Amino acid sequence: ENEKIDIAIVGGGVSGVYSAWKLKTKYPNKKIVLFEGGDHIGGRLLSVIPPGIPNMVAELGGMRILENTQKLIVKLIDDINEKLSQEDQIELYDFPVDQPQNIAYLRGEHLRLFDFTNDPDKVPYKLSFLEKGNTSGTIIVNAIEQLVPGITNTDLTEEERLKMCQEATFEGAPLYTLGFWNLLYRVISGEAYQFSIDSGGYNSTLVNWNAADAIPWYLSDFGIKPVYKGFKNGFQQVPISLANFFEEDGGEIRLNAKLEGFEFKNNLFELTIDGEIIEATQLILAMPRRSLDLLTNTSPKLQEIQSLIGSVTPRPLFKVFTTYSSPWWRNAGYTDSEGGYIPLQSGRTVTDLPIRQTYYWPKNNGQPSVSGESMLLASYDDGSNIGFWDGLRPKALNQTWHQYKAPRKMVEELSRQLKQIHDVDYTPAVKNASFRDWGEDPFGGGWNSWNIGVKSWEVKEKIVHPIDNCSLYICGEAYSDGQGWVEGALQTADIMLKKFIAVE
Amino acid sequence: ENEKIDIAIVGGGVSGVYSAWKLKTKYPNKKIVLFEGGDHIGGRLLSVIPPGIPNMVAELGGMRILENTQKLIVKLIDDINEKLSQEDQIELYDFPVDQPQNIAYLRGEHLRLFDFTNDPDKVPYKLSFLEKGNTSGTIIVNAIEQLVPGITNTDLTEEERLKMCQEATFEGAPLYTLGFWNLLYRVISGEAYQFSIDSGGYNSTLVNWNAADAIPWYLSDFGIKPVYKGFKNGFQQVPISLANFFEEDGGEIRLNAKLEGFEFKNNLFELTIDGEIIEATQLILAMPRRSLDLLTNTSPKLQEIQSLIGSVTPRPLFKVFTTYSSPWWRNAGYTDSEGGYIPLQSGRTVTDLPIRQTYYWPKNNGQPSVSGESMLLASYDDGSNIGFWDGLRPKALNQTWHQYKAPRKMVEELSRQLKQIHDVDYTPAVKNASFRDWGEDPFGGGWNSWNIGVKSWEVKEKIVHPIDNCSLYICGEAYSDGQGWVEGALQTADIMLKKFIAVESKTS
Amino acid sequence: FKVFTTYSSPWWRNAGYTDSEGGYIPLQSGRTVTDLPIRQTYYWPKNNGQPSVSGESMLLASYDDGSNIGFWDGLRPKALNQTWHQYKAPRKMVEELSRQLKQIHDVDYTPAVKNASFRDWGEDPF
Ligand SMILES: Cc1cc2nc3c(=O)[nH]c(=O)nc-3n(C[C@H](O)[C@H](O)[C@H](O)COP(=O)(O)OP(=O)(O)OC[C@H]3O[C@@H](n4cnc5c(N)ncnc54)[C@H](O)[C@@H]3O)c2cc1C
Ligand SMILES: Cc1cc2nc3c(=O)[nH]c(=O)nc-3n(C[C@H](O)[C@H](O)[C@H](O)COP(=O)(O)OP(=O)(O)OC[C@H]3O[C@@H](n4cnc5c(N)ncnc54)[C@H](O)[C@@H]3O)c2cc1C
Repeated sequence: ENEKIDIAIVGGGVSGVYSAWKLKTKYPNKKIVLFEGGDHIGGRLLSVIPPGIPNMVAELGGMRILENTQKLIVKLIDDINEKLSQEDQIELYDFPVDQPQNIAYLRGEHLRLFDFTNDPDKVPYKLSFLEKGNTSGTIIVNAIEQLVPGITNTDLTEEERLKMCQEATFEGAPLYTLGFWNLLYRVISGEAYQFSIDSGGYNSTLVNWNAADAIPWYLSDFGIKPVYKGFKNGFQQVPISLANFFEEDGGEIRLNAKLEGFEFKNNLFELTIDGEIIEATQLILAMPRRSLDLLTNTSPKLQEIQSLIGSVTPRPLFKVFTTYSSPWWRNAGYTDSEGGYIPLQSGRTVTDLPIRQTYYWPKNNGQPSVSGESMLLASYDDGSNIGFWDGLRPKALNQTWHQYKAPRKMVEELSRQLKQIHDVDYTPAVKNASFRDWGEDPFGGGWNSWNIGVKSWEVKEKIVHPIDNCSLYICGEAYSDGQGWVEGALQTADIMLKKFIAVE
Repeated sequence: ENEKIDIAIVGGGVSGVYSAWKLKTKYPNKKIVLFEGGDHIGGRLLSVIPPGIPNMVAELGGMRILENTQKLIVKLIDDINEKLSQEDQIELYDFPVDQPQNIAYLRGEHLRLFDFTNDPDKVPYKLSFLEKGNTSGTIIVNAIEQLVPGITNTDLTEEERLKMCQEATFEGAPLYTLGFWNLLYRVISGEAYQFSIDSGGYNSTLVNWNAADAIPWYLSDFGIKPVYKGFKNGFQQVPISLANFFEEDGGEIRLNAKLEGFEFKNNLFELTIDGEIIEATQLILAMPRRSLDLLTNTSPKLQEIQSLIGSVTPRPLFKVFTTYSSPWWRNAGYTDSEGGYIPLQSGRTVTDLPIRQTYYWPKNNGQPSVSGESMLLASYDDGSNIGFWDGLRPKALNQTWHQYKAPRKMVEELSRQLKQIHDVDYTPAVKNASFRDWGEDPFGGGWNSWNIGVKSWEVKEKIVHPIDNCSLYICGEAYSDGQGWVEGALQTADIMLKKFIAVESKTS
Repeated sequence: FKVFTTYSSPWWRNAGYTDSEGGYIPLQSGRTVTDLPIRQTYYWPKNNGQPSVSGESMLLASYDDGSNIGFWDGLRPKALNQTWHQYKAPRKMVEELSRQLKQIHDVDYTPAVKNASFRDWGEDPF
C-alpha cells in the first residue's frame, strides 16, 4: 500500500528549499517531503572550488546580487545568517565588471572600454550622431527613455516602472503586446543594436521578448550603473543552508527522486517517483517551464494549463572556467601617460567572438588574483554562441569541479580565442577546466523571458495556483518579475506561500 | 470492426505523394491510402498567385532547383510532363540571385555587390590579407579547400566529395565528429565569418552542423557559381500532379487526417486518425524530424529509435512577400561611367538588418518586372532574425495568397527596413502581403541539418526502415544528402522504395 | 643553413589571390621572403621543374644565413649515398618553423609537418 504524505515539493532549487523551510515552520505537524531528480540541492546555483585555488569559488550558475534592488535575497541572507554559527556566516564581496583598461575585441580591433567614450573613431560601429561616443548602457537607457517617456527618472523603483509599462502605449498599442527588439529598432540604428549585443556581452537580453517586462528589468541591471555583490563561499550556500534548516526542523529531502508524472484521483495527488506511487494532499512544483513541459505528457492537470506554462521562453546560458599557474592576462594591461603600468586584472573583457565574455575571477574577498594559481570565467556566452562550444563536446558545498570537467577540444578552442582576444601567441597551459550548459534538460535555459502578448502581472498571480479547487502550486524564477535572478524565485515563492496559507 | 488497408502513407509532401504514386504502380491491387493532417497536398512546397499579378507565383516554400546537379527532380519533372497535356506542362525559367548592381546594406553602409571585389576599403569588414577583396563564396570555398585538401577540385561530383569527407581527418579526428562553424573558425577570421553570414544572406547554413555533410552540400550550391531554375506555375505543381496521378491510378488521399499515434499489435499497424483506428500492414512516414517527434509520445515504436530521429536539427526559415502598384526598387540603380542607367531589377539584395534577403520577384518567364503591379520577396530570413518578425504578429494550385495574409505591423516594419536598405524616404504603399514561418509545427524547420558526431551514410540507409522485421518506413528531406532540397526528399524516397520492394509481399 | 619540411598537401597554394578578372593565382613556385629568421622559403619543385599541385609536398622551409642561423641552432637539443633520416630535424626546431610559416602566409592552421631534415654548413670541417 502506497506511501502517504501531506505536502510534496518537487525541485531542490532555491524556491523549492525556501518553500519547504517556510512550510515546515508554518505547519510543523505536516509530513513534508522535497524531491530532487538530480544528485544534489541547488538547481541553477552551482558553486565549485577550483583545484589548486582553495580561496576561490567558481559560479557555474548564479554568481551575484544587486544588493540595492533585491530586498528579498538580502533579507533571506540575514534570515540564514541569524541561524548560522559565526564560522558559517554568508559573506558578500564587491563584484567588478567594467574596469576602463579591460579589453573589447570587436570586429578584429583591440579596444579598451575607455575607447567607447574617449575615441569614437576607433570604435568600428557606424553609430549615429546621438549614439556615437557612448557605451551600450547609455545608448539603450536613452532608447528606453524615447520609448516610454519618464521611465528612466532615477526617483522611480522597479515596481513603479513595471506599473508605468503596464499602462504605457506605443503608437496606440499596449507595451505588453510589443517586442523589446522591435521597439529598440524604432529608436536606435542597426549598428547601435549590434554594438549593444557585442560590447554588452549578451545575445539573450536584447531578444524580442515582452517590452513591458524587458524595459524595467533592463533599467534595474544592464542600464543604470549596475552595482553587484558575490558570495565568499558560493551562492549555492543559500539553498544548501535552507535544505539543512528544513531537515533539522524534521523535513525530509529525497535526492535522485525524479517525478515521472502525477494524476489527481480521490482528492489526492498520485506522484510516480522511481516507479512507486506516493500520495500527497498538496503538490508544489518549484521548477521552470522546461521542467513543467517534460512532465506534461504524464500529468493531465499540466495539459489543462498549456497557455500559462507557455507564457515564457527558456534562454540557454553557458559558462566554462579555466585555471592557470599564473594570471597571465595581467601582462595585457597598458602604460599610462605618466609611465605607470595599468594591469588587466578584474571584471569583464568582451568580444564578438563566441567566447563573448571573459571574467578575471576574483579571490573570495573580491580582490584581484595578482600571482599564483588563478582562474578565468573563460566564456560566459548565450544565443547562437552556445552551439559553437556544444559542437566541440564528444558549512560545505555538495558538488566538485571534477563532476563538470570540460573536454580537451573545447578547452583548446577557448585557449586559441583567449589568445586572439588578449593579442598574445603564448599563454601558460590550462591546468583545469569545468563547464555547464544550462540549455540542457531539465532547465531548458539559464533564465526564462516573458513572451510578447502575455500579461505578466496576471500570469504570475494565476500560475502559482493555476487550477481552482486543486492543491497544485508552482514557484521559481521562470514566472517572476525577477527573471534571470534568485530574487525572482523568492518573489514567486512568497506569492505561492501566501496563496497556499490562505487556501489550505 | 476497424477499416483495413494494405499501405498507409502519412505526409502529403513531395516524398509522400511520390512514394504513393510509385507504390500504386508497383502494387496496383493493394489498397494504398495517403493521409495528410493539413488541408492540402504540398508540405514545404507552397505556391500562391499574388492578387493583381496573374503572371507571377510567390514561393512561400521551395522555389528553385540546381538543374545541373539535381538529376532526380529533373527526371521527375520529365516523368510528370510525359503524362501531362501540352497545356499543363511544367516549365522552368532561369532564376537570378547576384546581379552586380544589387545592394548590400551592411553595417550602415550602402554597397553594390561589385564593391566586394572592386572596392575593399568600402567593405566595412576587417578581412585578412588573404580574404580582403573577395565574395563570401570565394572566402568559404578557399576555407573548405584548406580544411579538406583536393575537395574543391571541379572534376569531382557531390557524391565523390561526400566520400572524401567520410574518409577525411582534420588533426587526427574524423570529419563527421567535427562542426562546420568550428572548422571554418580555424581557417577564416571572425570578420570573414560575419561577412559570409551577412552578405551570403543566411544564418542557418554556416551553423555548427556536421562538417562531413556541410562541406559537400556547401560546395554544390552556395560555393561554385550556383545556377538555378524556377517554376512558371509554381514548384507545388510537382506534388499536386503526383497526387492527381495516384488518385487516377486508384489511390486514395485523405486531407484533414492527422495521425495522432500508432501501435504495432498482431503484425498490423493500428493508426489513430480522428478518434478512429485504421489497420495497415505497412506504414510509411513521409515527414521530417519534428513530425516524428510529435508522434513519439503516442507511438511506442518511435520511442525505440530516438537516436536515429534525433540525428538532425530542424532549421526554421521565414518568407514574406509584398506587392506594389509599381516596381519602385528600379529607381535605386545607378548611372555608369558612360551615362547609361543600370536598373535594380533582378536577383537578391542583402542586409545585416532582420530583412536579411530581398528578391525582385521575376515574371513566370524569368524576366524582370519593369512596370505595373510588382512583387518583392520582402524578407527571406533565418536564425535569430525570425524572432524579430514573429514578435510583430498579433493545372490548378490548391492554396490562396489570402490564407497566408501578413499582419499590418509586420508589413509596416518591413516597409521601414526596405526604405533604409534602398536609401529612399518614400515608397508606394504595400497593396498585399503574405508570409510563412516554417519553424511552426509540424515542420520544426524549413530544412534539417545532420548533427555533429552522426554518420549520415549509416543513418540515411538505416532510418528508411529503422526496425528489423517491422514494416515501418520513413522518407523525406530530413534524413537525406540533399537537406534543404526536394532532391533530398526524392533521394530518401528512392532508398525507402528499394528497401520496401525487397522486403514486402505483393498480396492484399 | 637549410631545413626542409613535408606535408600531405601543398597548403601554401591556398595563399594565392584572385586577379581583377576573378581568376585565382596560386602560390606554388619559387621563393617567399621575410625578415623573420626563416628568411627564405621555396615551394619545392617536382624533378621536372613543375609545381607540386596536390599530394605529399615539400618546402625548403628556411634557407637562412648570418645571425639567423643562431636562432635555429639554439632550438637543437644511379644511386644517392645519404638518406633524409641521417639529417632529421628536431621537433622544437620544426614547431618554430611551423609558427613562422603560418605568420608569413597569414594562416592560423596548416597540416602537420610529416618529415623534416636540416644541415648547418657553419659546422666543422666546412
Ligand atoms: C548561468 C546562470 C547565471 C545566473 N546568474 C545569476 C546571478 O548572477 N544572480 C542571480 O541572482 N541569479 C542568477 N541566475 C538565476 C538563478 O540561478 C535562478 O533564477 C535560480 O537559481 C532558480 O531557482 P528556482 O527555484 O526557479 O529553480 P531551479 O534552480 O531551476 O531548480 C529546479 C529544480 O527542479 C528539479 N526538477 C525538475 N523537474 C524535476 C522532476 N521531474 N523531478 C524532480 N526534480 C525535478 C531540477 O533538477 C532542479 O534542481 C543565473 C542562472 C544561470 C543558469
Ligand atoms: C522556405 C523554404 C525554402 C526552400 N527552398 C527550396 C528550394 O529552393 N528548392 C528545393 O528543392 N527545396 C527547397 N526547400 C525544401 C523543400 O520544400 C523540402 O525539402 C521538401 O518539400 C520536403 O518534402 P518532404 O517529402 O520531406 O515533406 P514535407 O514537405 O516536410 O511534408 C511533410 C508533410 O507531413 C505532414 N504531417 C506531419 N505530421 C503528420 C501527422 N501526424 N499526420 C498527418 N500528416 C502529418 C505535414 O502536414 C506535411 O504536409 C525549401 C523549404 C522551405 C521551407
